[PDB]
Amino acid sequence: RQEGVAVLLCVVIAAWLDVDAVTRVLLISSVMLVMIVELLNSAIEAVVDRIGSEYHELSGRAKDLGSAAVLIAIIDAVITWAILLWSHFG
Amino acid sequence: AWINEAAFRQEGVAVLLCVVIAAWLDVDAVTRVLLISSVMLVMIVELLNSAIEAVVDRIGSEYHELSGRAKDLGSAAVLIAIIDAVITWAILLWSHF
Amino acid sequence: TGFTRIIKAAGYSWKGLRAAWINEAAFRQEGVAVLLCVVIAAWLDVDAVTRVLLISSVMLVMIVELLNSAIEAVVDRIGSEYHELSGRAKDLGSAAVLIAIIDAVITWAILLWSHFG
Ligand SMILES: CCCCCCCC/C=C\CCCCCC(=O)OC[C@@H](O)CO
Ligand SMILES: CCCCCCCC/C=C\CCCCCC(=O)OC[C@@H](O)CO
Ligand SMILES: CCCCCCCC/C=C\CCCCCC(=O)OC[C@@H](O)CO
Ligand SMILES: CCCCCCCC/C=C\CCCCCC(=O)OC[C@H](O)CO
Ligand SMILES: CCCCCCCC/C=C\CCCCCC(=O)OC[C@H](O)CO
Ligand SMILES: CCCCCCCC/C=C\CCCCCC(=O)OC[C@H](O)CO
Ligand SMILES: CCCCCCCC/C=C\CCCCCC(=O)OC[C@H](O)CO
Ligand SMILES: CCCCCCCC/C=C\CCCCCC(=O)OC[C@H](O)CO
Ligand SMILES: CCCCCCCC/C=C\CCCCCC(=O)OC[C@H](O)CO
Repeated sequence: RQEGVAVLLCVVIAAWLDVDAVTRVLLISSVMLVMIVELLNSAIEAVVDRIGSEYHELSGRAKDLGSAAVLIAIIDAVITWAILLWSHFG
Repeated sequence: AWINEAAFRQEGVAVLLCVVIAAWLDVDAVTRVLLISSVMLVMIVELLNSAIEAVVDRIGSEYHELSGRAKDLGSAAVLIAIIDAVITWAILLWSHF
Repeated sequence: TGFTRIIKAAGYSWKGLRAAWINEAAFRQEGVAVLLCVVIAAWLDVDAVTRVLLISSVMLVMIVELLNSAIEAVVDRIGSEYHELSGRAKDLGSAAVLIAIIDAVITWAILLWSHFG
């Protein structure tokens, strides 16, 4: 899974950077949050597919809501990394 | 296709306004990240809760105890996320202002 | 109209917490651990950002625990028979819960170390 590669890289970079414990916790948690939301989104998708492969308005609605959740989580991670790194290198 | 709903617009706008306020506050970087992520988590959780509700409704209109339980548990998640946001903002802005 | 939704959702929420509490010792013990951590964090001599990280990390455990149990309830609602996708939904949801918990433990270990070590 190439999401776990993305994670280890983030952990390494956060480890590699010379920041204090708080910053490192925020950098890493924001990435872990994306992982948690992706997994929950995938669980919901699995349930939707369990019900039927045929299209339905509410199946689409479920999947789109789940995907927006993942998107908000990724945006939060980008913002977190941008803010902490700008401040670290200020 | 869901952004055109009174409930999501109201929740979305509150979160958006909080992110905007946080972007303008004179706080340090760690504080700013915490103010922003705590409200974004409210939105994430609310979206996952609506996702689950949609799957429940997909199954049908016949009531089942577990259908009610799924929706209740999703709402409780949102509630905890909201409390966490209030606690985060209160602790950080008491400290600062 | 925006006030009736709050009262309504609040009621669903309480029923969610109540059902989870009544139905499983493990949930009750988790809730005890969470409440303990929040109380402890609230009384520790640490800066405000550390205090928020200690509290929000255990709250996230509770948030993911509840979303996952919501997913379990839907799966069980559909049927009790074995189905690959049913198993997969629960596997993914449980993985998410475990990540939240491990992150909480590590967050607490790091911050309590840095503050004491
Ligand atoms: C600041 C902390 C906020 C909360 C943090 C998360 C805590 C979540 C855990 C538990 C909430 C209470 C659950 C209801 C209690 C309950 O059902 O009692 C049994 C009776 O119902 C029996 O009739
Ligand atoms: C329903 C479950 C509730 C769980 C939480 C119950 C609240 C009590 C929890 C823990 C108490 C143990 C530690 C006490 C030590 C103490 O007196 O320290 C005071 C000083 O540190 C103040 O500076
Ligand atoms: C919801 C009910 C609240 C009831 C609250 C009852 C009082 C609880 C107070 C403190 C909990 C113990 C942990 C903090 C103790 C402390 O300062 O430790 C500093 C270090 O030397 C050791 O970690
Ligand atoms: C949807 C639109 C998003 C567009 C994004 C891509 C474009 C950004 C390109 C270059 C950066 C220019 C230099 C700006 C540096 C910058 O942002 O600095 C922060 C402060 O310096 C912190 O204090
Ligand atoms: C001088 C300092 C001024 C400080 C101004 C503070 C304004 C924000 C207040 C509380 C915390 C954020 C709100 C947390 C709850 C939240 O975002 O709820 C969304 C919807 O209500 C439900 O989706
Ligand atoms: C949720 C809706 C709330 C609606 C009412 C909101 C009222 C305005 C409050 C705060 C704005 C920020 C004010 C402080 C700006 C601030 O800290 O500025 C310092 C430096 O000048 C920055 O460089
Ligand atoms: C979606 C792409 C996001 C791309 C990034 C947008 C982030 C915007 C947030 C806040 C503005 C604050 C800008 C300053 C950030 C920063 O690190 O400031 C040092 C301390 O915040 C105060 O000393
Ligand atoms: C539906 C929402 C329910 C949620 C209810 C929340 C009530 C307020 C909680 C905590 C703030 C008290 C903060 C006062 C003491 C204080 O200054 O704490 C900050 C410090 O800066 C930390 O170090
Ligand atoms: C249902 C919601 C229940 C909410 C439960 C959790 C509430 C945590 C609040 C405060 C902890 C901090 C206590 C005060 C810390 C403190 O002294 O901060 C100021 C100093 O002056 C800074 O130097």
